[PDB]
Amino acid sequence: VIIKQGCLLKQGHRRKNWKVRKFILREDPAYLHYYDPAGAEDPLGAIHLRGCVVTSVEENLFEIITADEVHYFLQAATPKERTEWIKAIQMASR
Ligand SMILES: O=P(O)(O)O[C@@H]1[C@@H](OP(=O)(O)O)[C@H](OP(=O)(O)O)[C@@H](O)[C@H](OP(=O)(O)O)[C@@H]1OP(=O)(O)O
Repeated sequence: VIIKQGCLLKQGHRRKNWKVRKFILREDPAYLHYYDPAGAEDPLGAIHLRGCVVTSVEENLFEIITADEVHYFLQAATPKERTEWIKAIQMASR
């Protein structure tokens, strides 16, 4: 069951550039998979949300810090979309 999907920009870890990715949030277990919007069917990666912390912080930025301390910086297109994503991620992290 897919709780939420949509696109966000995601910042790279070393080079700080922002790329559009499609995100799919699932809840049992809680994963945020992300995919190249124009490319491969296979996911590029997945974020394990159990125990993560998400915070509002370019604008409409927010950050996820996972249980193993990885930081992901994301940017929504509007403040409303940021608010919705943060709320959905928090709920799924429980
Ligand atoms: O090559 P992998 O998939 O191991 O890692 C890349 C990161 O590369 P490095 O670890 O820094 O070598 C990339 O970061 P930089 O390009 O270095 O800024 C990062 O942009 C990659 O993200 P996508 O999967 O394409 O969404 C991707 O990082 P993610 O693990 O997916 O967030």
